[PDB]
Amino acid sequence: MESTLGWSVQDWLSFHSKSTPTKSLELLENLLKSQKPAPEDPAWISLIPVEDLHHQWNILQSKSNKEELPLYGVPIAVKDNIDYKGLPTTAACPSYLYQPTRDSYVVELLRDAGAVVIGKTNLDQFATGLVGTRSPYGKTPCVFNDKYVSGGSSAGSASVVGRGIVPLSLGTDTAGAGRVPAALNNLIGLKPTKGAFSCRGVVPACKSLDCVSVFALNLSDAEIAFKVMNKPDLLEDEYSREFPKNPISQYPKDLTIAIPKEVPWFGETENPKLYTKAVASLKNTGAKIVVVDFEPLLELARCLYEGAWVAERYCATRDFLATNPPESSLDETVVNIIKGAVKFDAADAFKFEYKRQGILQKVNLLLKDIDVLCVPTCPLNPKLEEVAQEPVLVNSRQGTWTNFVNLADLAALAVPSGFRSDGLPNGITLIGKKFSDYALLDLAKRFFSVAFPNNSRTYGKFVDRRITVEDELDGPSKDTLNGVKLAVVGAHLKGLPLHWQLQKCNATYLSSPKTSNNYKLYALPKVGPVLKPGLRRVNDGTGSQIQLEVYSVPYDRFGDFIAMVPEPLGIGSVELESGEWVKSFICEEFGYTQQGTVDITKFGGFKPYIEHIQ
Amino acid sequence: MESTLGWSVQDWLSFHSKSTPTKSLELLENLLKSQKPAPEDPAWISLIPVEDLHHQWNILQSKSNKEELPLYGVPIAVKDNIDYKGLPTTAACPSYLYQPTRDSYVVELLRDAGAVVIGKTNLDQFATGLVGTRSPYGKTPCVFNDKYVSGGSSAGSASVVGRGIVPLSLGTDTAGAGRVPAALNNLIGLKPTKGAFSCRGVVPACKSLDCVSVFALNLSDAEIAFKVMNKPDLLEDEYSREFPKNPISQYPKDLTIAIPKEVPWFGETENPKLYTKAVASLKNTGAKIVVVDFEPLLELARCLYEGAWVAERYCATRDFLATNPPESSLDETVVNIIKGAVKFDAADAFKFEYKRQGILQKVNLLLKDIDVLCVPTCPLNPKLEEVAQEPVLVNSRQGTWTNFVNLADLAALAVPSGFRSDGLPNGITLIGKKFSDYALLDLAKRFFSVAFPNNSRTYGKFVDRRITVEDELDGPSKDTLNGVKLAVVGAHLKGLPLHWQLQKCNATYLSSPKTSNNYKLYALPKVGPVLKPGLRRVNDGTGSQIQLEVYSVPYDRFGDFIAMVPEPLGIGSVELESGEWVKSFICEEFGYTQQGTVDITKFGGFKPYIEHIQ
Repeated sequence: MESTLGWSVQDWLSFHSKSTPTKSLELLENLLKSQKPAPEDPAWISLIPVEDLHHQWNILQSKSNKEELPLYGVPIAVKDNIDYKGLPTTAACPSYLYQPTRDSYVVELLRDAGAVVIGKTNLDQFATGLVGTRSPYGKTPCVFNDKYVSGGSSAGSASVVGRGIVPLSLGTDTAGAGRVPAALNNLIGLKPTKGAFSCRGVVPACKSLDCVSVFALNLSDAEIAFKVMNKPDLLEDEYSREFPKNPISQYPKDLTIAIPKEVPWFGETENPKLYTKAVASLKNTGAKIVVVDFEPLLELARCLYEGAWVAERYCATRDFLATNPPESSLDETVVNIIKGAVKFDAADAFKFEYKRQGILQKVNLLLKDIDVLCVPTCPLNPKLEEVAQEPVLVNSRQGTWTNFVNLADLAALAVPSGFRSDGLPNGITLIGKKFSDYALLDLAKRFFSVAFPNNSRTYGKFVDRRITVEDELDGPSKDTLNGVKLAVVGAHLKGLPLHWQLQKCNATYLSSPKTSNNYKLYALPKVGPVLKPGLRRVNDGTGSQIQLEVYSVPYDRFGDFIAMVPEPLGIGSVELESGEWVKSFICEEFGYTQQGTVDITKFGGFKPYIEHIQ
Repeated sequence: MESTLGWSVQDWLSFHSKSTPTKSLELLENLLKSQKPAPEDPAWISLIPVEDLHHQWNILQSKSNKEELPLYGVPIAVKDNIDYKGLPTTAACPSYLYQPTRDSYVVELLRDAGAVVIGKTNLDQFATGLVGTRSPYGKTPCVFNDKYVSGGSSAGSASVVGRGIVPLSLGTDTAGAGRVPAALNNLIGLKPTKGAFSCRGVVPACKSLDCVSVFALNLSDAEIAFKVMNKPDLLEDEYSREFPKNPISQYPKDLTIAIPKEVPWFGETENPKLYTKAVASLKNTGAKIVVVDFEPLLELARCLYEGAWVAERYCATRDFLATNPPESSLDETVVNIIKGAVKFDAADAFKFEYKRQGILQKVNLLLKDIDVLCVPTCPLNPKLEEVAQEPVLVNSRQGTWTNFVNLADLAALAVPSGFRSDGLPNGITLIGKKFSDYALLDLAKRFFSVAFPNNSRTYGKFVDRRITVEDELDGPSKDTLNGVKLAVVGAHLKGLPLHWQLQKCNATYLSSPKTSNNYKLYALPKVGPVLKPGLRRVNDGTGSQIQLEVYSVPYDRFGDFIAMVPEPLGIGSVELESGEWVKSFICEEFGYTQQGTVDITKFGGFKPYIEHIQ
């Protein structure tokens, strides 16, 4: 009838828009029928019954402003880690199987945004691994080549978006499980700033470090997902934390990107090529690339390995393990790992925590200079064979670049970097300070325009298709501003010499209105190398309207900005064509009174004027 | 010659400034000699031998700013918990004795600022207790009466400062040891924001909760000590953290002060009479007292008794106990409290941390609303023999207000509230948010001037002496500032109706310059109930000089300020008498052109014209 495989969020929406509440249930009805559970498709642990689909779809029908839910009837998958009321939760352990009577906060949000859950996706037992092989439900393969591992622990979620069954899936990520699988499947892996997404209704692994995460095929959809799940939840998740107002949206073009001085590849020879390339590619966005000694960070990861954090896993599972459940239910590697906790007492937990904080001091000194870390997502693309032969060594290696991110409270975005000779994908992860998530998205779009020029970027398994438009970003929503509505008229307008002064203060554009009928404009005598105007409210009726640009300037930032404003300009209030009043550039009478003040009200705004003695 | 007993820091300083080095030294020697170690004075574990005094004195004399040193030649004591290189550190356990190479940073900062260490003071063993009695070296009495307990664990430090022996002492505070001994000895106990004062070179107890603290006879001395010790030490104390720029120096006159709904006294009859009177004096300062459910805070405190924090003590101390050490050198209650930690898995420790985090989510919501908490410092004035009956009960009742402050990351100040009919002191601890230390000191001063009207405040044992000038405050020094220099000319002046807007944005007064003679001042048409002026710069030589006050407004808070500036005023710039420019209130043309404007230039400033107009 049609083919859904590889449809973006947008694709799915526009279909549903020009189609009907039965014909678009048809498409979902048999997308669901085309899927297999169990051992037959190792990617899916359970699928929704056909009747559950109907039920979700009914509720989607009560919703009254349908063509506004940013995710209306978009199918999605969820690590069998994260509760959904419709299906059981397992954590890739058949005997751990419980039924939640309530959605995950995060599922609940996406359902409210109009999404349809399709089934619980397969993971490394108890989210413990970066391979994707450590599950009794089966070994999920890389979407490109069945000799190859999918990555873990979010194995099924990466696989199912990778072959485009679904445009979005959820994973979790403590130490790489939402990053490593992006690389191996040519996907986008967003590891949100910690605490931004709630973990209510997700089974605890390392609670104090855990994050729900998202796989998509493009920046576009990753953003949509992130906007929908970045929601507080304080009283029901002990590690939730509200995002601040005025989140940055875009780094400066010459932002500082650190790359590591020592890069271990462990024998790999293809992956270093793609990395080297990626860096050069950043250089040509105009980023300042600086080579940094990552020792403190690798010190921080050695904590995770030597410390008692394993005991978090133990804390979460020890009652169940005392149940002494059937052995064919447990992955021995996972169980063994988790029981390492027994050797650590309360005092050791603290001793290691002291060490964690010590290293954080160093780590915080390093990051103060730097905006973004660029890191290979992972050294290897392991074969199923290699991890069977080395079930541990391979796992550690895949943890090289991912382990420190959560312990240092950073945000990260795993993004594709091209293809090795053998036709398999790898990538880089961009790591930013907390709350930088929209800016990471933005920086990735900027890296894509260089590294896959024109529109050559590929997605998931679809090596023969091209992103045109699906890597575009909304940026943060208006909901998130809390600034001063300030109007500009001169050097601060788009393109004019001082518009940077607005960007340095993460000013956000609002609109281009005109002043009311009350105003006059003047070129003041050129002192510096920039020519500047100067508004004037004068009411002997003789005033027309001047062309304005209005920007929200974040409250905590306005000082930074007004420090740059010299005599005889200032910030007062100008009345708009709207009758509304708004903070704005004004001028001491003195300024427009000097010799060589040209009246410029004639020309409508400052724009025309500064181009005709030009 | 005269008696040193009860001398302020300033007493010490003005003697040295009017005396010869030799004569000063004599006074220090005499002082030193009049002291007796333990057991004959239970307060002192060790005194410096005369040759260390000389050695200290000499290092002082080597300095070429010696007079400009805020603590020049002031004697101080330090808890036998805190390293001074000239004496042994004990933690009040004879067999723990060791002899440090270097000073603890905090003592090193005191020394650099001129302090002379006279000796190490007695504590509850390993700083475990709120009573002062858990010590092999002796049971230190309340400086007011022999049959009463000094309070712990900083027991010595409160004795010597209470007896006017030394104007400043160092203690530590995990769950009340900097606070309870102040209430009980009529002292000021400053417990700073976590991480403000370094913990390098102090023996850990609950390392993730430890603060070094300060006792003093008066606010002024506490502030001075604070300013010297509040310095970052990130690379050598993994819990050290720098104060940000622009710390608040004063709460608004009408700040919110929370008190508890339910206030347990455990059969105390005297103490509640003091607490109620303290509450009333604070109502009398203009404060808004709110009755708050303290349940969440009390949940956090019983997190510490029930939880695995006691394992931090074990952590600090297990190697030492393994070396099966002499029985007689140990306090059995103490070692039992500590050995109680072996019950706890790493995984239990995390479980308790999850809970702690959950309670904090509730605490931080409860507190956003509030500026300060007012709490009885401690319910009881325990007698020595009451403690010998109840070596555990009394301890924990004394903990009913102290146990949540550090777990929640708060600042605190234990301050005196008067005397119970039987002649004993108690008081009030004021609890503020992180980095609020300066404003807490100022609030205490405000409290005093109502609680102890026309200079009738007592200090230490000195029931017959009167605080004249020593509770006065410098506020934070100017190098803590980072703001926009802003001139005001009108209703924002000191004493005028809109001045509150500068305090509410945490503005700091700089000075009172005039403009250059290029200025006119106008009283704008009275519209609201608040009259307003406007500056006009004019070139034509017809200007004059107008009074201003110039403030520093944190860059941080300037948006909040400008947001309250309406049409026709603005913020631009003023040239000062000095030729310097400086942000200033300015005014639209349209402002001083309106029907009803008065030229007010002849008055040389807004204030003279308001008083004339009356």
